[PDB]
Formats: sequence, structure tokens, C-alpha cells
Amino acid sequence: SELLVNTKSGKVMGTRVPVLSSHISAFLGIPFAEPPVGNMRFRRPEPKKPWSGVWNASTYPNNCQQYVDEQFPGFSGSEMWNPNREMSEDCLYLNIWVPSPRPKSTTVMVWIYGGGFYSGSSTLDVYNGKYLAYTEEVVLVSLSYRVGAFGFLALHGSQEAPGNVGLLDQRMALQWVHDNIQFFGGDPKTVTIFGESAGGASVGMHILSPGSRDLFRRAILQSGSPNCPWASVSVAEGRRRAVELGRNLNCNLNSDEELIHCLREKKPQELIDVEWNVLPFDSIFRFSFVPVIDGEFFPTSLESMLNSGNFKKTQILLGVNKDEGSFFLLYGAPGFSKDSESKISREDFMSGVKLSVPHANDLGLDAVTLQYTDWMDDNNGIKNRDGLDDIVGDHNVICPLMHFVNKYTKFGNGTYLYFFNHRASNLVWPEWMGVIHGYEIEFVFGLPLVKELNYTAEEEALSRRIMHYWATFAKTGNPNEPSKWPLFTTKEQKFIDLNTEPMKVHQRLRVQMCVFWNQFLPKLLNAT
Amino acid sequence: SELLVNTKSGKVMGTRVPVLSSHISAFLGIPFAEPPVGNMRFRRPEPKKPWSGVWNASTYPNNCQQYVDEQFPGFSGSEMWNPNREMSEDCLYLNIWVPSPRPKSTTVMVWIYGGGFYSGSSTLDVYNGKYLAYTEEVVLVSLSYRVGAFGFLALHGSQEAPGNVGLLDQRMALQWVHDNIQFFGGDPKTVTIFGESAGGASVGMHILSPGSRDLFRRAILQSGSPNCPWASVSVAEGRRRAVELGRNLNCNLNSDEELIHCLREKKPQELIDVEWNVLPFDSIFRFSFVPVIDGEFFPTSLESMLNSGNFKKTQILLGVNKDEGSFFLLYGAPGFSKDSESKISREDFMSGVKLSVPHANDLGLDAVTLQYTDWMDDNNGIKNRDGLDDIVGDHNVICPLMHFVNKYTKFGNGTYLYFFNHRASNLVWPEWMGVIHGYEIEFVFGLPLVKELNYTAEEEALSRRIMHYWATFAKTGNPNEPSKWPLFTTKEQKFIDLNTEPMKVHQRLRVQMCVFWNQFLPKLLNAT
Ligand SMILES: *[C@@H]1O[C@H](CO)[C@@H](O[C@@H]2O[C@H](CO)[C@@H](O)[C@H](O)[C@H]2NC(C)=O)[C@H](O)[C@H]1NC(C)=O
Ligand SMILES: *[C@@H]1O[C@H](CO)[C@@H](O[C@@H]2O[C@H](CO)[C@@H](O)[C@H](O)[C@H]2NC(C)=O)[C@H](O)[C@H]1NC(C)=O
Ligand SMILES: COc1ccc2c3c1O[C@H]1C[C@@H](O)C=C[C@@]31CCN(C)C2
Ligand SMILES: COc1ccc2c3c1O[C@H]1C[C@@H](O)C=C[C@@]31CCN(C)C2
Ligand SMILES: *[C@@H]1O[C@H](CO)[C@@H](O)[C@H](O)[C@H]1NC(C)=O
Ligand SMILES: *[C@@H]1O[C@H](CO)[C@@H](O)[C@H](O)[C@H]1NC(C)=O
Ligand SMILES: *[C@@H]1O[C@H](CO)[C@@H](O)[C@H](O)[C@H]1NC(C)=O
Ligand SMILES: *[C@@H]1O[C@H](CO)[C@@H](O)[C@H](O)[C@H]1NC(C)=O
Repeated sequence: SELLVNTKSGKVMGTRVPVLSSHISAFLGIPFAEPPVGNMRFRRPEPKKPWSGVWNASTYPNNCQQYVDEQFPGFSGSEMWNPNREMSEDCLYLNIWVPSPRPKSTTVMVWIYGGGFYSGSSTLDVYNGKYLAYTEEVVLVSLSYRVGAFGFLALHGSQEAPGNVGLLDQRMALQWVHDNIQFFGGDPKTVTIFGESAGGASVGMHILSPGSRDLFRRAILQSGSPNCPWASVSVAEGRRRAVELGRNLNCNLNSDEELIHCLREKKPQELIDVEWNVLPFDSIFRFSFVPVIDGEFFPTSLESMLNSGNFKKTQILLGVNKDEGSFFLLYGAPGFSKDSESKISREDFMSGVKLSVPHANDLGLDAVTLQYTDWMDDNNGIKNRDGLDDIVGDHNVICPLMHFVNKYTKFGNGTYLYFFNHRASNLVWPEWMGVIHGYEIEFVFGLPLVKELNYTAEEEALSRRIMHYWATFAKTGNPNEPSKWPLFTTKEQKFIDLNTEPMKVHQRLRVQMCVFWNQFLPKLLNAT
Repeated sequence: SELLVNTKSGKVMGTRVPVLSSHISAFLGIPFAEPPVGNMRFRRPEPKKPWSGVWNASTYPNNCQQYVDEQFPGFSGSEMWNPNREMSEDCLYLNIWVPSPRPKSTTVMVWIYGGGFYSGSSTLDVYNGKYLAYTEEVVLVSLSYRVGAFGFLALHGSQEAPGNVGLLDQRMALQWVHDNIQFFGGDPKTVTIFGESAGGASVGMHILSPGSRDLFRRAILQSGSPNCPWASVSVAEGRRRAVELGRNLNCNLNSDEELIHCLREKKPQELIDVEWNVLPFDSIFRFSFVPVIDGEFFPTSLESMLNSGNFKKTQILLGVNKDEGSFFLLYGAPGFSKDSESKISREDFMSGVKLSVPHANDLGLDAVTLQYTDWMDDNNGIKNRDGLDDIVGDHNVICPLMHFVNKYTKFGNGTYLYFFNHRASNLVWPEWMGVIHGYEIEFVFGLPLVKELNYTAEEEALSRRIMHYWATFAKTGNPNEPSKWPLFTTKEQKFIDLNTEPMKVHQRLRVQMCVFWNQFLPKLLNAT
């Protein structure tokens, strides 16, 4: 039977699912690790013990314990990101969509979900792998990993809560794919890991980490890169945040063991309820528990690894969306709201920049402000709203990614860069947010091919070429079929726009602003 | 007789001069101070003792001792600025052009020549007052003052070389105009002082200095203002430069008196020959001996005076030219030369910015560089040449003037701002220099009305309206006759272009760059 697969871990039984009036097989909720519960909370993951019998893999698994978004109760725009399954610490599962009839040795794609390292689920409707698996004939895998404190509480030096275990969860799922995807007809020597935002920063982290490199072939990073200012912290900051967490729960703080034992006695929601209280600054785009530069998963600082070429050398395809910062200003900067045009006053502009560059002294805040202010028209509310949007996006997503791509390309084997700027005709968010962080995912997963979601025909056509670009690149290391998406080179620095109009090639994506964020501002904060 | 005038200092006899086929009277070379020679070198000026008999004022006087420009032997472009009379320390004279028949009580204009405080002459062909005096019916006065070390060597605390004596020379001539211009038919209650570059910074200095305020009614400043970074130094830097001068002449340096006596024994050319050796940095747009913030002529720092309104409150008309920095890059930055297009390499760009902002640390040089570099096209030689031109102009002339005008307007009684951007059809300098520092003077003095200088008809028409704007403003405090040159207000900040096309009004002249030079960069250099 087509729905039965025997793996090294045991037999698994899937289900047949309809797709664009055809069908494919899906093996949902396959365990790849022991449940990280009880005494295992905060611990490195453990491989799933093989099982006898047949594992029912016909339905989605639980989602990991996480902070649930309540800013807009019932609004689809935000609920589309919330867990759509029961939450549980027992959540280390993966899902596989397999073309029918079962391939023999085809291209494999593994998706790593985003969510600021504090949230996320592999079961979201926007991550439904059937459309892509079906249309491009690829074996599509979505893994899961512990988020928030469960995945990233870091007490460096302790073996009970070393930090980075959520990255180790991802690595375990990648190991499982490597060892078993052949039984589902996937070629383990041709697996592309792709992810968006924290998922994309994760993909870059596996590119850097010696212990992850051998487990995949190529990578795609969407609106995220390993060096993002919000994607990692030092072991000292990690420790300070773990201790502050314990301090919020009235924990004994005398030794690592006393703190960890207390945190392990608390119910999941107890940690989630005080998680946000540990940030060091009033800020936007900063999350409590994230990866730590520990000298293990990351042997040295991310910058020294990037500079010395200490990373997996292969082909990469990555890019950003036009209005990366809007999602974040809506949620936390004064003057912005879901139902107004959010024209921003000069005062709110300034408290907006302060929130965006939390770690900056005054000279630094002035530098940012001057750089983004049109002084011939300083009281223009649209200009102040769009300027903050750019500040947030350039600093947190775009410039860090442009710095990664320029460092990577020096040693890599091929880079393809895109700028996604199509505003979906059916976007439920206000127009002022533009082409929002996370909204290229739906085109990557092919949602525009299902008529009921009522997208336009050109949006469907757009989705199909992005899907074919991603799959052709996973299969060959080149998105083009033998108009061309040119290779990004350290000399030419070319990239393409991704939208419904005829492909247009450009160069040096946001260089002016990125020289300010990658070279000037850091020098300024280091001197003063 | 029309050419005979009896003043409080004695009888003076002028000469009749032809102008645009008519005639006016000129009284050239009238002494207003005792010759500042011998033991008076470096000393405050002394009033000219009255003389009996008649003073022959039919020919131009000597020019003060100065560094003579030899960069382009015989090239009219540079020779037009050089002394065209014998140089001598006996040079404190003034010239008057008087309408014929002699007016009874008409508008008076006194011109203060520029020359970086180290050079200049009232007798240059571009300063010929006959055209203006004749066309607008004004009594036009050009004064003179000691430049270089003779006018500005400063050993604060000493009464023998206190500094600022060149400013005191100007003040003495203004005092003489005040006391005697009525005899030439000028109205001493309606005198406008106007000057260009160091002359314009001087005009601003008389506006600030308590001891000069009462001697004039209104002011016009051309491409210069008192707070220019090159127009004044501290008493300590002044002293250090005077001592270094003495050190270049093998002077005894044990006490002020020993140093001053030695400097007074040297022939004029001996001081001029080593004058440039005392600058503290390798720089462009910096001159050795300039005014000193001494607590006397300038009671407190220029900025605190500007901020507190400690200055003469009246109407002012001022402005700048489009390409203020080119003259200076030609003379001293690598990559620039008179006979090539001077496309500048990225390396020369950078040594150009270093030369332009001499007092800046590295962080500061990087700030300037980032601010003026188009990173999508960093190797564009035209862009690098024009960028340096702007840097030099914005930092040394334009932004300082915009800072003065905004501080002044808060307390003044009326401001008119212009941006002069007409490139003369007969300019002998290369095209790459654009609308050069000093080249609006010829239009202010009406040279385009004499056909032999072969200007175009629209350039003549341009000269006539600038001449009438300047004179109507000197006469009334408003350049407009009752299309309008609007008043510059702290709210609207309006200004006009001055060229051969229909008047166009704009606002916030170079605000973007001037916020960088007047607010950001100073804060940066103060922090780091
Ligand atoms: C990716 O790597 C391969 C080699 O591992 C590159 O192909 C080689 O290109 C050189 C030219 O410098 C040839 O001499 C070799 O014979 C090629 N090897 C093979 C097996 O093709 C390829 O150019 C690299 N791509 C990029 C963009 O760097
Ligand atoms: C220049 O100063 C004069 C006053 O010295 C200003 O004219 C006065 O304007 C006020 C209005 O606020 C009237 O009440 C006075 O009666 C006016 N005085 C005279 C004698 O006219 C004039 O507005 C000032 N100009 C500018 C641009 O500030
Ligand atoms: C690092 O960026 C993120 C930080 C927080 C959140 C999201 C982020 O990226 C967005 C897209 C997707 O990756 C998942 C969740 C996001 C959208 C929903 N919000 C409420 C939570
Ligand atoms: C502060 O600016 C100056 C510094 C030096 C010089 C000049 C300056 O302004 C120019 C215009 C006019 O004022 C007089 C001389 C200038 C032109 C001739 N050069 C050689 C000397
Ligand atoms: C698999 O699990 C689902 C969900 O509880 C159940 O409804 C379905 O019938 C199961 N199939 C088998 C054979 O266990
Ligand atoms: C499709 O469009 C209809 C028509 O208004 C709307 O009611 C429906 O909610 C849309 N469906 C989706 C998935 O948005
Ligand atoms: C004035 O001086 C000039 C220059 O030397 C001389 O030629 C002229 O005749 C003089 N006039 C008188 C009356 O002294
Ligand atoms: C006027 O134009 C002529 C014609 O070429 C030229 O020879 C002369 O030098 C010009 N005069 C001036 C003042 O430049």
C-alpha cells in the first residue's frame, strides 16, 4: 500500500488528501524525538525510540507551547499565525507530503517555520504542503521545534538548560529526514531546507553550525538571516534573562540547579505568562528566548564565522519583502493602529525610532533619525509612517540579510536574491502596512491556486513561478530552467523583483541604507 | 567745485570719471587712519591726523601687504583677485564714488572686500564702484583693512598685538563714513555695509560686535557669515599660531614683547613667506591669521551671542552661490586641476574629505563620506567631484550662513535670502567649477553693463535687477519696489534663485545637508 511506509523508526501509516482535484499522500505527525517533557524540559532533544506496530500518521500533531496572539481576537490576519491545534510540550513531530504515485528518488524540501523563536506551528493553513508537493513533484517536509523558554532558556555551563535546544530539535528532524526520507521516495542527497523569518535565520544557523552542515544540500532563506540583531544573544544576556525569568516566578536563584528545578516545576502557561518581562529594553522586534552564541552550536561569533568562511558552502536562494517593519510597528509603536492610516506625528516618529534601535545611545538615535527624515517635509505623517517602516525593516531584516549575502557569496557556490513586492489583492491588513513580513509565504506554498481563496489570475501565475523557481532551485541549485533570474555575484550584486509584472533585474538592494546599518552605525555605537 | 570736498579731516580733491558714457566723481585713496607702520605693526589703528591743504584723491591707493596668488601666472581668473597696485603697510585708505551732480542726502553703501582675511584690495576692477553708484544713484564707499599677520596676529593679553586690528581698521573707516559722508552728499543714517566671503563674515562681525553696531544701518552678506568655521579662532589657537610664526623666523620666543619686537623688525615679505606654515592641520579652506574670539570685539562665543540675541537688530539681505567649494578644491585637493574635467577617484575623494573637515576624527570623516556618497554608483568621477564641491561649500559657506540666518531672523527686523546660480557666459574657469565663490560680485558691481566685457543681454538685465535689489534694500530695508522677493521668516524660510530665468521661490535652502553640518556632526565630534 501507498500509504504505508516502513522507516528505521518503525512503520508509519498516512492518509490520502485531495489537492487541486487530484490526490497525494500525507504522513502527518511523525515523531522524531522523545517528548521533551518533565525532567527533559530545556534539555537537548533525544531520538525517538523505535516503535513496533503502525504509527497512525493521518492527522496533524500538537503544536508546541507558545504565547498566543490576542491583539485582534478572531481577525484572520493574526489568527492565521496562531496554533490551530492543542498546545503541548509533547510536540516534536514532522509532516511529509508525498506525490502520488510515490516517487523513487526525487527532490526533498524541508520547511522550518518562523515565529520570532517564541511561537510557530507546522500545521498552519499557510504551511499546507500539498500544493507545492503536488505541483512541483517534490517530497515536502515540515518539521517543528521547541520555541520560547522551552526551546531557548540558556544557562551556559549547565547541561540541563544549555540553550539552543530548539535548534537541536530542528537538527534532529533534519537527521531523521536524512536517514529516512528515501523510504518516502525522497532523495536524501538533494534536500533543501527553507524557512521564513526566524525559520530563515534558523536555515542560516544550520549553514553556519558545523554539526548541521552535512544534513542538507542547499538552502533558501525568506526574510531572515542568522545575524539578525534579534535572532541570537550572548551567553551572559541569555543567563541574565533565564535568571530574570526565575525571578518573575519567585524561584530560588542560588545555583543553576535550583533555578532549573523551579522552572521545571512550573506549568507551561506559567512561563509563557511572564516571558516578555525579561527583555532588557523597551523595544520592538526583540524576543526573550532565542539562540545563544555558545561556542558549541556556534563555534565563535557569527561575524568571525562569516568573515573567515567558516560555514557550509553551497547554493543559496534568499530575499526580503518590501515592507518588513509594518507588522511590528502595528503591534508596538505608538501612533499605529489596525484601522487608521497611521499617519505618524514627529513625536511618535521619535519614540518609534527609540523603540526600534533599543541598544542605541543618543548620538545613535540622532543618526538614525537624520538618515530617515526628509527635512524639507518633517511633519509629513505618511513620510514619518513609511520612514519608521523602513527603519524597522532595514535594521532587523533587510540590511542583516544583505550583510549575510555579501559575506556568503565570497565563499559560496551560487546565490540568487529576490525582492518580493506584490501586495496581495485579498490582504486583510490595512493598506498602510504594504507588502508585510510573512506574506510571501502564501505564494511559496501555492495558496493562490485554490479559487476559493479568491486571488487574481495573475497572482496565481505569480505563485506558480515562485513555486517552480523554489523547486527548480532545490533540485538543481539554479531557479532557472535550462527570462533569467541572474546569479548574484560579489561584483554585480544583481537581484530580481518578484511580482506580477515582467521580471526586472536591479543591483545593490538598499545599499545606501544598508551601508548605514552595517558599517556606519555599528562604528558609531562602538566609539561613543 | 564738484570735485572739492571739505571734511572734518581736511579738504579732499577728487576726479571726474566716465561711466556708461556719462560721468560721476570719484575720491580715491582718502586716508582714514595713521599708517600702521613700524612700531604700529599689529597695533590697533589710530585715527588719521587732520591735514591742511588739499588731499589729491584722484588715484587709487596702495593695497595692503599680502600673499600674492601665483598658481596661474597671467590667467585672468586668478589675477583679477591679486593686488593691482603697489603693496605697502601704508594702506589704510577708502574710496568714494559720488553721483553727479552731488546728492544732498542719499543712500550710502560701503563695501568690505573678501580674501580669506589674508589678502584683498579695494582697487580691483571687479570692485569698481562707478557702475553701481551711477546706476542706482548711491554714494558708494569701498574701505580697506590690514590682512594676514598684519591684520590678525593675536597674542591675547598683549596690547601690542591684541588681535582683530583688521576688524578695527574696518570699524575706523565705518566711523569715518559716519562722520563725513554727509559732505559727499551721503546720508550717514542710511548706510548699508556689504561684503563677500571674508567681507561678508566681516559684515556679520560688525553686526555682532557692540562697538560696531551704531556705525551703520543695514547689512548685506555675500557667501559669508561670522560663524564660518574658517573666519575666527580661539585666543589660544591665535597665540599658538603667532608663536609658531615667530618660530619660523628664528625669533626669540621667551615673552610676548620679545616675539612682537622680532616680528616688527622683519620686512613684510618675510612674514608672508612663512604665513602658511602655521596652520595646525593639512587642510583646505583654512587661513592662518583671522579674527579671534577675544572677549572684547566679540564679548562671548559667537554662538552664545547668536543664541541670546546679543547683536544689532535690523534688516539683512544675504545668500550664497551654487558651487562655493570648487575654487578651493582646484587649489588644494588632489585630483583637481584647471584644465581637466577633474573626475575624482574614490581615493582622491577620501583624501578630499579629510582635507575638508580637518578637525574631524575618523568616525566624523566616515559620517561626511557616507552623507555625500551615492552607494549605487560610488566610482562615478563626476559624482565624486561634485560631492566634494558640495562638502566644501556646505561646510564652509552655505550651512554656516543658513545657521546664521536662522538664528538672526528670530530677533531681526527683516531678512532676504538668495541662492545665486547663474554661470557667466564668459567665465574663464573650467565648466566643472560651476557658479564659483566670488563670481556674483561682478553682477553686484554691474560689470555686465559694459559691452566690451562681452556678457549677454540677459546677463546685463540680471545685473541690473541685482543692482537695483541691493540699492533698493540699502535705501529701504526691502529689495522690492512698492515679481516679489519674499521675506525669509523663521516659519516659511523662503528664498529666491538669482539667475536669468523668471524668479522662482523655494524654501529651506539645503536643509538636509545643513542639519547634518549644523546639528549632527558637531554633536558627533563632541561625543567621540
Ligand atoms: C560551483 O562549484 C563548481 C566546482 O565545485 C564550479 O565548477 C567548476 O568551475 C571551474 C571554473 O573555475 C572549472 O575549471 C571546473 O572544472 C568546474 N567543476 C565542475 C565539476 O563543474 C562552479 O563554477 C561553481 N559555481 C559558482 C557560482 O561558484
Ligand atoms: C520691524 O520693526 C517695526 C517696529 O520697530 C515693525 O513694525 C511694527 O509692527 C507692529 C506689529 O506687530 C505694529 O503694532 C507697530 O505699530 C509697527 N511699528 C511701526 C513704526 O511700523 C515691523 O513689523 C518689523 N518688521 C519685521 C519683519 O519684523
Ligand atoms: C521575527 O518575526 C516575527 C515575530 C513575531 C511574530 C511573527 C514574526 O514573523 C511573522 C511571520 C511568521 O514567521 C510567524 C509569525 C509572525 C506573525 C505573527 N506575529 C503576531 C508573531
Ligand atoms: C574665503 O575665501 C577665499 C580665500 C582665498 C581666496 C579667495 C577667497 O574668496 C575669493 C573671492 C574674494 O573674496 C577674494 C579672493 C578669493 C579668490 C582668490 N583666491 C586665490 C584667494
Ligand atoms: C487515526 O487517528 C484518527 C484521529 O483520532 C482516527 O479518527 C482514525 O480513524 C485513526 N486511524 C487508525 C487506523 O487508527
Ligand atoms: C472569497 O470572497 C467572498 C466574497 O465576498 C468572501 O465572502 C470570502 O470570505 C472570501 N474567501 C476568503 C478565503 O477570503
Ligand atoms: C594727483 O596725483 C597724480 C598721480 O601722481 C598726478 O598725476 C595728478 O596730476 C595729481 N594732481 C594734483 C593737482 O596734485
Ligand atoms: C571680448 O570678446 C573678444 C572676442 O573673442 C575677446 O578677444 C576679448 O578678450 C573679450 N574681452 C574680454 C573683456 O574678455
